[PDB]
Amino acid sequence: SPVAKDVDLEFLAKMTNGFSGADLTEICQRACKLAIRESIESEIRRERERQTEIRRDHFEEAMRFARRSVSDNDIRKYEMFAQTLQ
Amino acid sequence: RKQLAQIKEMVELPLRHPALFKAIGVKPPRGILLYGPPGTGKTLIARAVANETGAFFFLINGPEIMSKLAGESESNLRKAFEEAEKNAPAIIFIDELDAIAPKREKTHGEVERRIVSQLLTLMDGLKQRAHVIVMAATNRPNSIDPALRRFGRFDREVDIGIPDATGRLEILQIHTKNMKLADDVDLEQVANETHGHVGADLAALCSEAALQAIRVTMDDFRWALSQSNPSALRETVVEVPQVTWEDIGGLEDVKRELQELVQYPVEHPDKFLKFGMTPSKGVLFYGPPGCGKTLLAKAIANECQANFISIKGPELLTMWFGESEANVREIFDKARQAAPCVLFFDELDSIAKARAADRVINQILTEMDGMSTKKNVFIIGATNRPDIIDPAILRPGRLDQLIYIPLPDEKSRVAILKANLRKSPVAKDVDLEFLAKMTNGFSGADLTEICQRACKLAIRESIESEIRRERERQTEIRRDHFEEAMRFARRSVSDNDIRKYEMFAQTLQ
Amino acid sequence: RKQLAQIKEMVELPLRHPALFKAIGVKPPRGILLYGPPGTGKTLIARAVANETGAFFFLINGPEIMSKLAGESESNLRKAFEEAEKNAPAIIFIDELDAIAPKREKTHGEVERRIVSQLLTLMDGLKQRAHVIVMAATNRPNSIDPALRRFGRFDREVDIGIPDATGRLEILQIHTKNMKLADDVDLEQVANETHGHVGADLAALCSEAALQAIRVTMDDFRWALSQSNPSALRETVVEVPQVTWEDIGGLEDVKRELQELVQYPVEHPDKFLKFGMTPSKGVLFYGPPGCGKTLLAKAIANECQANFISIKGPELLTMWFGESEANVREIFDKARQAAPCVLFFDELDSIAKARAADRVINQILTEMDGMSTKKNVFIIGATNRPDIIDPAILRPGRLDQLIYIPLPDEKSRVAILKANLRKSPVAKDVDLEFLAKMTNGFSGADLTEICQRACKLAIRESIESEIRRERERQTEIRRDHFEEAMRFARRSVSDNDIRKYEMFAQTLQ
Ligand SMILES: Cc1cc2c(C(N)=O)cccc2n1-c1nc2c(c(NCc3ccccc3)n1)COCC2
Ligand SMILES: Cc1cc2c(C(N)=O)cccc2n1-c1nc2c(c(NCc3ccccc3)n1)COCC2
Repeated sequence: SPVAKDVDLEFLAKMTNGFSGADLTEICQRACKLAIRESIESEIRRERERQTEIRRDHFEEAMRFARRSVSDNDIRKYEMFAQTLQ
Repeated sequence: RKQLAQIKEMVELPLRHPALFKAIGVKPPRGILLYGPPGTGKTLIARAVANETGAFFFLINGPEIMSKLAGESESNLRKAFEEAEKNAPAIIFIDELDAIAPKREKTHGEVERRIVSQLLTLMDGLKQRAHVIVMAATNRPNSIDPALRRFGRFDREVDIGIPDATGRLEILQIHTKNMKLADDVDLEQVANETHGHVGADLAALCSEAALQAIRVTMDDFRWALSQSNPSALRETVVEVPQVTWEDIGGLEDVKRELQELVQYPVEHPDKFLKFGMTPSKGVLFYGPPGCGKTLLAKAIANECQANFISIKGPELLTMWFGESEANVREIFDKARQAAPCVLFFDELDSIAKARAADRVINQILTEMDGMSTKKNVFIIGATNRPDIIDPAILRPGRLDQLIYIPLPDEKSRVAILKANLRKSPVAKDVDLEFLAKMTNGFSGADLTEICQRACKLAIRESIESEIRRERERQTEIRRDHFEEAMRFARRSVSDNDIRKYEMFAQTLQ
Repeated sequence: RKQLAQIKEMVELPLRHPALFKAIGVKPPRGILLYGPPGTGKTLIARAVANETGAFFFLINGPEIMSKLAGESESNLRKAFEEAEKNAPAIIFIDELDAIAPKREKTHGEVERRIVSQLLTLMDGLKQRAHVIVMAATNRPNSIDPALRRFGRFDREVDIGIPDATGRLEILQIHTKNMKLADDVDLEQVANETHGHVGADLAALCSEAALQAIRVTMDDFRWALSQSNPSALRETVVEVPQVTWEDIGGLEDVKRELQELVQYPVEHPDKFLKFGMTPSKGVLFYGPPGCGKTLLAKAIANECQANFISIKGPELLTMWFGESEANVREIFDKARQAAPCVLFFDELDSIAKARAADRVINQILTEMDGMSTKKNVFIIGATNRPDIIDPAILRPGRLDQLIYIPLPDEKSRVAILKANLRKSPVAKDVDLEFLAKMTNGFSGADLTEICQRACKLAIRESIESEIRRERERQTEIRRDHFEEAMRFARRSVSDNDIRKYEMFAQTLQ
C-alpha cells in the first residue's frame, strides 16, 4: 500500500489499547476505502472539469468510527478461565 | 453581617418607621422566628438587632418560664409582654421557644396547653400600633406547635444554618483577635477544614487550640481540630459551591444545555417572561458512575451564583426504610427557603433500586408538583440507571430534561488529573496528556485511583527512604511513579455499559 | 490516674487559673459530664478531682432530689447551686443525673419537666466568672435529656468505661493491700481473667475471696471468680489490643498494605499532609473463615497504639431483627470519642446475608459519610463473602481498600500452633514445621482443632492413668499425641472456595 511516513504507527499502537487485530484491520480498510473514494471521486471530478498515497488524515478519519472488538467482560472471562482452567 | 441585614429589613422599618406601612395600608411582621442548630448565637443576633435598631429588649429564657410553678409561668409571660409593650420600640426574644411551646401531643399534661394558649393570646394581643416585635429561637420549625406559625403569630421565619468557609473564617478571626496567633497559623485553612462546625464548635476549637499551646501555633489548631466533635456534621449544608465551569474542562454540550435549562431563566428572565414559555422544573443526570454528576450540578449553581443541596441516597434509604417520607416536605421547605438553589438528589434510583417507597420518590413528586414554578429552585436527579427510576419522575413538569453525563473527555481527563493532584508536588515531566490519551474509556474514578496509587507509591518511597536514612544515620512525584501506578489501574466502565447508556440514551429519546 | 489527668486538664486550669482564658478571649467548660456503667466510682473520682484541685464539692444525689415533694426538689437544686456559687472554686457533682433529667417523653407528668427546666435555668445561670463547674453521672449519654448536651450546659463528655487488665490489676491491688494475701496468689492472673468486671465487681470478688478464705489463697480468688457475675459483660470493650505484628508471623503483604493504609497517616502525618492526598477511610478483610481477620485488625491497632472495637455480627443481627439502627450512631460516637481507634465490623455480610437492613448496613454508610476524615478512626469490614456486601460499602470514601486475607503461610501456621499451644506442656520432639508442611491448605481452625484434639488426648491419657493409679493404689504433650490427633483432622476450606476468592480477588479488581 502507499503509506507516507507521517503515518506513525505507534500513535496507532497507543490509541488502540484493547483492540483486536480485526479492529486494526477495519481501521486500515476504512482508511484505504476513504483513500480510494477520495481518489476516484477526484479523478471523476477531474474528468467532469476536463470536459468544461494514504496519510494520517485518512487514518484519524477512519478511527473516528472504529471499534474495540472485545469487551473487558470477555477478556476478564478468559483471564478467569485462564487462571481456573489452570 | 449579611444575616443581620435581612432581620433589620424585617424589623427596623416597622419598629422605627412604622407610620408608612400603617398609612400605605399594610401590616408589619409581628412574629419573626429565627431557627437553626445550637451554637449559632441567635440570642447575640437578637440583641445585636435590638441595639442596632434602638429598641428595648426582653429575653424569655424558655427553661426559666417552664421552671416556674404553673401560673407564675403565664404570669411571667404576661409580665414580660406588658413590660415590653410599655417600653416600645420593643423586641421580645424567646430563647428555646420549643420549651414552652412544643409539638403539642408531646405534652402529657394540661398546664403546658394553658401556657402555650397564653403565649398564643399574648401573640394575638399585640398591635403594630404598640411597636412590638417578637423574635424566637429553635433548632427547626418542626419543633414548635404549628398554631404558632399561624399568620397572626410567627409568620416570618429565618434560617441561621451552618456557616460556610467565610463565616467560619470571620468567627475564627473574631474569637482569635485576642490570641498569641503565630505566623505559621492559617485561619482560612482551618475555616476550610472546619466542616460541620458552628460558632460554638469554632469557639471551643480556638479554646482547645489556646489550652494546648498554654501547655498558639498551627500545630495546636490542627490538634484541636483532631480533638473537636462538631454538632452540625449531621445538618444538611446549604452553600453556593465554588467549582467554576472552567474547573470542569470539556463536557460542553452539557454546560450549554444546563445553561439553557437553569442559567438563562435566572440570568435573563426578561426573555423567558417575553417569549412566555416557563422554565424546566428540573433535570436528570444519568450515565456511568465514574463522573462528577455532583460537580456539574455544583458548577451550574456556582455559574448561576445559586445555592446547592446534596441529598445523598443514604438519606433517601434512611427515609424509606424508616418511612419518614415526611422529611421530604422539610427538605423542599429548606430548599424553597434557601432560594435560589439546586436541590440535587444523588442516586435517585436508591429507593426504587434497593428492592412507603415509591412514596418517598412520590413525596418528591407531590413536592415537585406543589412547589411554585416561579421560585427559582432547580432540582437535579442523579443516577446511573435511567431504567429504574419511577418514570413518573420523567413525566414533563418534573424531571423533564434528561441529560447523558458521559465519560470524561481529554480536556476533562486533564481537568480531573489536575483536580486530583491540585495540592501535590508534581514535576513538569508529568505531562498529563500522555495520561489523557492512555486513559481513553476511563472514568474519573480510574484517573483518581491512578493519582492516589502514584501518591501512595511516592509516600511509600519517601518514608521508607527516610526510615532507611534513620537506620543508615544510626551506623516530589514524577511519571516514574505514574506509569508505575498505571501498571495496575482499571478502565472502570465496560463497553457493554456505555453501549447500554448509548442505547438507553437513543431509545430513552 | 490517666483518667484524672484529663478531668484535671478540663477542670483545674479554668477553676483555679481562670483569668487567662477570660483574658485570652475564650470560655472554660461549665458542664463536664462523666458517664459509663455503674461500679466505676465516678463519685470517688469527682471528689478526688475536687480535693486535688482544691475546690468546694457539692453532691446532688438524684434520687434524693427526686424523693422530695414537688417544689422542694427545685428548692434543693437552687439551694445547692447558690451554696456552691457562694463557696467557689466549686464543683457541683450530680450523681445519677438521668434520675432528675431523663429522656423526657418517659415523663408521665409535668413536675419532672419543671424540675429539669429548673436544672437547665440553673445550668444557664452560672458564669465562668462565678468559678463553678458542674460534673454529672450516668450510664450512657443516651439516658439524659439532649437539651442538657446543649453547648450552654453539659458540653464536654468523658467516658469511664470498663477498666482493662492494668486498671483491674490496680483496683485489685488497691482493694487487697489490706488482705492476708498468700504467695501463690497472683493478682495479674485474676486481672487478666476478669473480663467484664468493674471496680465494684472486683471489690465484690476480693470480698468473696476474703469470706471464703475466712471460712487468702489463689484457690479462694479463683472460686470467687467462679462465683462472680460481672455487670459489664454486656458493654462494648474498648482497649488497645496486645497482639504484636510479630505475633502474626508471615502474612506480610497485608502487614505492609495495612501499614500504608492505617499506620503511615497516624505515624508520619507530616507526609500525608505534604503530598496532600488524604488517607483511606477504611478497609475490607475478606477471605476464608479460618483465619485471624480479627487478629490482623487488632495487630494494626496494636502497631499504631490505637484502640480497637469489635462489633460481632450478632450485634448487627440484633440491630436488624430489632430495627435498632439508631445504635450504629451510638457505636460510631463511641469510636469517635475513643479516637484513635479501629472500628472492626465482623461478618459485615450478616445483615445482607441473613435474608431496616441495608439500612443497618446503610446507617454504617451515613455514619462513615458523616464521620470527619481527620479524626483518626479506621474502620475494618470483615467477611468471607465480598460477593454479598452491599457494594455501596465498597464505593470510594467508605471501604475503599479490599484486602484478601488468605490462608495462613508456614510461618503463620507455626505462629498459630504457637498461639494455640502458648500455655501448655510441649516437649521439644514436637517440631512444628513437620506440622507446617503437613498442613498446607489448612485454616487456623484446623491447626487449632489439631492442637485441641491433641490436648484432649493428653488430658484423657493423664486422668485415665491417674484414676487407674487410684484403682491400682487401692489393691507433657508429644508428637505421639499430635500425629494421633491429625489422624482425624480436616482441611477446612476446599480448593473450590479458595479458587472462588482467587477469582473474586482478581475480578473484584
Ligand atoms: C478530584 C475528582 C475526582 C473525580 C471523580 C472520581 N471518579 O473520583 C469523578 C469526577 C470528577 C472528579 N474530581 C474532580 N474534582 C474537581 C474537578 C474535576 N474536574 C472537572 C470535571 C468534573 C467532572 C467531569 C468532568 C470534568 N474533577 C473540578 O475542580 C474541583 C473539583
Ligand atoms: C489462637 C488462634 C486461633 C486462630 C485461628 C483459629 N481459627 O483457630 C485462626 C488464625 C489465628 C489464630 N490464633 C492465633 N492467635 C494469636 C496469634 C496467632 N498467630 C499468628 C496469626 C494470627 C492471625 C492469622 C494468622 C496468623 N494465631 C498470635 O499471638 C496472639 C494470638
